Amino acid sequence: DVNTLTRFVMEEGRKARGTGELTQLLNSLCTAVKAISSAVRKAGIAHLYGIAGKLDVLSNDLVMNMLKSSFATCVLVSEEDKHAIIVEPEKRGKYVVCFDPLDGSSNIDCLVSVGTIFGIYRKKSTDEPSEKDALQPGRNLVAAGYALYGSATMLVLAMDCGVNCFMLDPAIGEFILVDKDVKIKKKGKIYSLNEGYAKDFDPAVTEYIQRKKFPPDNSAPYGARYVGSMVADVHRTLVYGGIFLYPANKKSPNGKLRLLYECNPMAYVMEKAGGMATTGKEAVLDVIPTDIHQRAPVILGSPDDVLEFLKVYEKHS
Amino acid sequence: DVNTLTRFVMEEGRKARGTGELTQLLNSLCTAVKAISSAVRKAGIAHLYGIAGVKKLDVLSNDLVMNMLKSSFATCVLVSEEDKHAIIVEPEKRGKYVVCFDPLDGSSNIDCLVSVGTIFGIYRKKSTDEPSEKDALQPGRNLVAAGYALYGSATMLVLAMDCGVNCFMLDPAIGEFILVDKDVKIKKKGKIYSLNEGYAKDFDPAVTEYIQRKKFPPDNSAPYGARYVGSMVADVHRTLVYGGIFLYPANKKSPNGKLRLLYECNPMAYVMEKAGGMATTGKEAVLDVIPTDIHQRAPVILGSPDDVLEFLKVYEKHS
Amino acid sequence: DVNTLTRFVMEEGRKARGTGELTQLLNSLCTAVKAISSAVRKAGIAHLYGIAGKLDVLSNDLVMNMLKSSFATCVLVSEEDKHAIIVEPEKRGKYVVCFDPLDGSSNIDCLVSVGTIFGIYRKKSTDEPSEKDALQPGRNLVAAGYALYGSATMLVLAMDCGVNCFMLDPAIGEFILVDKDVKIKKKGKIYSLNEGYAKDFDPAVTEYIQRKKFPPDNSAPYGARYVGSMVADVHRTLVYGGIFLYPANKKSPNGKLRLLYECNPMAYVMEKAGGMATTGKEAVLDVIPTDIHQRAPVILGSPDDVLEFLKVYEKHS
Amino acid sequence: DVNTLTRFVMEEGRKARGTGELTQLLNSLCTAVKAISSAVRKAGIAHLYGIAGKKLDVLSNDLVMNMLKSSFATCVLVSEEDKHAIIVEPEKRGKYVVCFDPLDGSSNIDCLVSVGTIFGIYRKKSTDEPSEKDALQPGRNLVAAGYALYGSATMLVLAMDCGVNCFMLDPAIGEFILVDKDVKIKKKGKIYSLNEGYAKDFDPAVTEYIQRKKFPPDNSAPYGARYVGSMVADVHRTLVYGGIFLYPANKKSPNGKLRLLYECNPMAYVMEKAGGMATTGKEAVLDVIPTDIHQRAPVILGSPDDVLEFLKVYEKHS
Ligand SMILES: CNC(=O)Nc1cc(OC)cc(NC(=O)NS(=O)(=O)c2cc(C)c(CCOC)s2)n1
Ligand SMILES: CNC(=O)Nc1cc(OC)cc(NC(=O)NS(=O)(=O)c2cc(C)c(CCOC)s2)n1
Ligand SMILES: CNC(=O)Nc1cc(OC)cc(NC(=O)NS(=O)(=O)c2cc(C)c(CCOC)s2)n1
Ligand SMILES: CNC(=O)Nc1cc(OC)cc(NC(=O)NS(=O)(=O)c2cc(C)c(CCOC)s2)n1
Repeated sequence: DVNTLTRFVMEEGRKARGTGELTQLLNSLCTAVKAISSAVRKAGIAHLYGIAGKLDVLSNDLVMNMLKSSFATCVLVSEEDKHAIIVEPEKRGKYVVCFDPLDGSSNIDCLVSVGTIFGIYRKKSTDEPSEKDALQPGRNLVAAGYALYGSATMLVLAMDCGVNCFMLDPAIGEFILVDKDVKIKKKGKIYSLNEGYAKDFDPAVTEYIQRKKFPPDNSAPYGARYVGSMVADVHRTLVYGGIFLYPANKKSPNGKLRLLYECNPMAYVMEKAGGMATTGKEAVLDVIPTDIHQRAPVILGSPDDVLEFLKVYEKHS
Repeated sequence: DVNTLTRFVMEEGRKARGTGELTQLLNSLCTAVKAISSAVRKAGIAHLYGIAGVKKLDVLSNDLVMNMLKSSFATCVLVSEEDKHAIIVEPEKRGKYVVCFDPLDGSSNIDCLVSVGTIFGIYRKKSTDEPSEKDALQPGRNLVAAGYALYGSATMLVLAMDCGVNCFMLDPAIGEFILVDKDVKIKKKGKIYSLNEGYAKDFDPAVTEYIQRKKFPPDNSAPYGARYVGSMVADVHRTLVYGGIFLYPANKKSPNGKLRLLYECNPMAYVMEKAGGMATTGKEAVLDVIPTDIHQRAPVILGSPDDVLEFLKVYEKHS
Repeated sequence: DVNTLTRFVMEEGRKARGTGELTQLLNSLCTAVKAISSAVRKAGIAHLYGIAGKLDVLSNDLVMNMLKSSFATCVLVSEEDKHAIIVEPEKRGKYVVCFDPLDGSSNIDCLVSVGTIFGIYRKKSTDEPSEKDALQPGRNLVAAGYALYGSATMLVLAMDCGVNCFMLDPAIGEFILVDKDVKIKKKGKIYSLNEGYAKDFDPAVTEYIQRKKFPPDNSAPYGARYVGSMVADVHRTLVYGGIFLYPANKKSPNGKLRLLYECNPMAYVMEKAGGMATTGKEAVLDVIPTDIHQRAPVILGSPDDVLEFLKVYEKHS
Repeated sequence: DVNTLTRFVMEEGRKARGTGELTQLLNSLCTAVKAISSAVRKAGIAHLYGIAGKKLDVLSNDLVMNMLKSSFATCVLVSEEDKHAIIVEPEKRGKYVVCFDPLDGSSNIDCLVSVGTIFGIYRKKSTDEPSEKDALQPGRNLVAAGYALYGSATMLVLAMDCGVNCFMLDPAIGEFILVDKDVKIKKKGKIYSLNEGYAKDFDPAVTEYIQRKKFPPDNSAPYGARYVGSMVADVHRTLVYGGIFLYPANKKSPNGKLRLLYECNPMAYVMEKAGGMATTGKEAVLDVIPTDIHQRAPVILGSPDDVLEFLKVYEKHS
């Protein structure tokens, strides 16, 4: 039978015997995501061009607003927002959400694939909600995923039950389940990183990419792909296998990607899909953050590829 | 004044004082591109998944372009990536134009939701002979129109003609391509290079040297960023929008590159050249290559004039 | 805050402390309505006309499948099916649904407004599901309403909490709650029936309609409207007050419209809006169905108007 | 083979060897109409209900006005929404005068009644400076007219010298697809359409005519009655199924209710091209010579046999 995100989430919820907040949260995110998709695909653009005589900002407003009205959240961290937003007590629910409302957007003018990234934490404590409630390691995630506004719009949702992929059908505004309990290839054949930073790379990354173009075991060299938009690169990685890297560079000594709402959700998705995600020194999900916008290196993808990077990392110490 | 594709085209058609054929042609193509975009974004996918109790997107895309063009009464010969031979339009539906197209470029990887696209180049039939495959064998120098539709975060049709390059955004609420970027030009020099670095061991020594100049500047300048969607239309469009260079060169294993001359390299070269950019195979202008096979491959380095220049300088250092 | 159908039903469910099966049912039918809306508006028609080289039935198929796959129904009665449809054991739920998938499609060739009507019963016996589970008075309805495919598409949902109207936003595929706990006017100024067949009218119908045209006192004669499509006629009556008649006469002593999936849902909606709905002889909701496709007369709308009708009806009885 | 309004229009223009001014206008109307549809079906209504934290007739008028101005094909625009004729600025002047109802039936849209956009297009006839007088042409002078019905689906019906063609809007691709070619109305229908709530006000001709529908003197089947109360809807049904549509004069509306310029003339034009009729009772709607842009006319229109029957009755009563 056809399954939808709405149906899927209510069924899982009923099995966990949960009260419904997470469902209401995920339903509201789904609303926000459909509306961001609408805007990204430029529906209504003629009206801007005068037929009857910002997108990152709107994206933030959509998610911020649908999350508040959900009655499920209490602390909301966005890449757009300097500090955590503390939800008003009347609208307060139990979950903390870290999101990137429109990832890839700084290059939206070339119509590059963009996406929304979210990671959901339950707030355990009896304290009044504070920004510090967002400072959890990714291991604590209850749900995470992303919507990709590529050629088509897909929501990938990860929870304990694994990874599940939902295609937006724009004809009916329905997220349709199209890839159940997804698992990433053990080993892939594409590597993904901005090689313009070659000059800046640590020797571990240098040697690893060197292996990719010039295989030690006489296998075929890996192909290379770097959209430059993380959701697009992480999705392809999930879909076709392989490895994605944003290692530290000169201008980014702790990486450029932000831990809470870029790294953690993609590391969670990956792990739930039987892939891996490391900073090199430890797993992304094990990093305990001290700043809500802290940056992290990230090497993620197919388990064999990632263990081969760390193999090399571990050689250089 | 809001401007759309149909309006722009019609006014150009009138400026030129044409009979209307190229306009019907582009009109048909515009409709095919709308239906492609619809299909690509997965409208109706719910039905494939059993909501009420099938052709692959590249096949559909080809069928939409083929049919619309035949029915525009503006074409006589059609070359499509999908068809080994050129399609000779039936006499009753015959017009003066030859269209070569790639109906859904980058679709081989569509499973990951990569940007994909439709590329076209339009020629006048120049023989008096009955129409044949040979009419499609013109250098891109002879192009009347060309461009692409990109189905990315949004859908955009980029159309290059004598008057220059113009970008139309698809508003899916109404199904109009609205004019959003007029008489586009490329930066003289960019800061991004774009090619599959994974096949580096197969690199031509000129290509190795240039990519080394980009990553490891010899003059204190800042290294270029790398970007490679692996989907031509996405990378070329980024090239057009942000500047820089796109490479699919010939190596040793592929003396003629990989990308197809007629319906891939030519239209993009034409778009680039119309926007004050450059496109070379290494040996000459893409648009100068006189083709001998409709499905023949070509190397292509394209983008900013300064960046391409530099590639050519390095290429000539290796001869 | 912005309210949607899914959110509204989930919060009603949680307030009722239900197990969520009605919510599942409703969300499933919602999905079917969005998809019927898409087909009614002719999305995809270009393909049928060969760009690249049934409606009532498609609507029926959409409703049935979404309902069966909800895990919420056991018996389904459609205008389109000769017999009740018994849901397969593995997907059986507690509810029985009566519906008219595409009401008034008889004339869809003129692009007249169309509609889907539904009424939802809880199954009352533990007996093996049969046609008998559907033979309940409309009084026993848990929920009922309609989807109007008009200038816009709206879902009107009646339950014990009252009547709430939701606007389908096609940009995102969300029913937006635009009218809350709606109530009908006390007295209307519109009468709605098929006057072409005046010669077959009951003496009482004749007199009543004469009174609307030629009022005894110094009042304005009512307007007339008759769409010929029940959902459209009943919605207008809802919004503008007044009276809609599809009455019994000598040749049709039980009327023409069907009790289970036309009259009962509409009478339930009317009653929850403070309206009225009689067969002339009794309230439509009080009629005990003996056959699933049985006919009933219906006079419904603003309470004064309906009571005025009964006065004339009683005059002639 | 698939034909679309844009394709159909161009081919008709090249066939008549026109310069393309009527095509630019008709393309501009087509766009505005898809824009009207999208608003009418309530795309984006969630933003007005505060998802991220104009009146439809007003916006509908603005989309026609701006699209027609920007066509460069028009000089005088008459709209239901505007008391005075709009005179197109000189730099954008073309040769056509367009009278339109940007959102007919809108005043009841609150109940999601079928609404529509109605239009008639005249060539500016006088050589005078563009003014309101340019809109005061008899319906017979129409060059093209029709409507866009926003019902269960959106349809544009376009009537010209080559006849009447109907195009379904496909919302997936924003394209008007030709679905009914060279449309003709049935010789005689079995439906009559009018607001009988004015029965007390009817002149005896209208009273008798309707009586004959209900209690047929040859004892044939009574006509059915339909009345949406939205002109486009009621007239589209009359074209599709045949029969008759009446909105006669009444005490509230002594010169009729429906507007001559942008309700009666466009629909009368469509009817005649489809081989039906349209009369005010005394004369053909298209023969009425207007004196005022918002002037009203009684109207009886539809299948020829049925209008011919109304007129024999009208003549029986003088
Ligand atoms: C007692 N409940 C009952 O009888 N019926 C009923 C109906 C219903 O919808 C109608 C929803 C729910 N509960 C619900 O949603 N709980 S939840 O905490 O939000 C949740 C969602 C997911 C998806 C989880 C999976 C957790 O994986 C990490 S946990 N219950
Ligand atoms: C005699 N024609 C006349 O009086 N009016 C009129 C109306 C009309 O639309 C109503 C269209 C046209 N002509 C037309 O379309 N010509 S065309 O060859 O197809 C063309 C398209 C483009 C875009 C060109 C520019 C090429 O730039 C290098 S040339 N003419
Ligand atoms: C115990 N439940 C719990 O802990 N969480 C939770 C979450 C939830 O959504 C997440 C939904 C629900 N329950 C629910 O839907 N029940 S229901 O029978 O389907 C229903 C729908 C309507 C609309 C009714 C009103 C009927 O009027 C009498 S009753 N429960
Ligand atoms: C000389 N023209 C030529 O060689 N090519 C060419 C191309 C073209 O578009 C590509 C349009 C046109 N002409 C055109 O549009 N004329 S028009 O006055 O606007 C018109 C529209 C309709 C529909 C009419 C029929 C009127 O019947 C009542 S007349 N011509």
